Amino acid sequence: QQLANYDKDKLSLAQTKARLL
Amino acid sequence: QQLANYDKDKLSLAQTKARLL
Repeated sequence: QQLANYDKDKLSLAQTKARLL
Repeated sequence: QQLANYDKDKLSLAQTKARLL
């Protein structure tokens, strides 16, 4: 019900941190 | 449980969005 996007959101957050660096 | 990690991920995503902008 809520764990489907748990992976895609985490990955996208990782690449956003990449642009931040 | 994992929902707390989800909430932390959402907060960090918002913070990264603000910092990136």
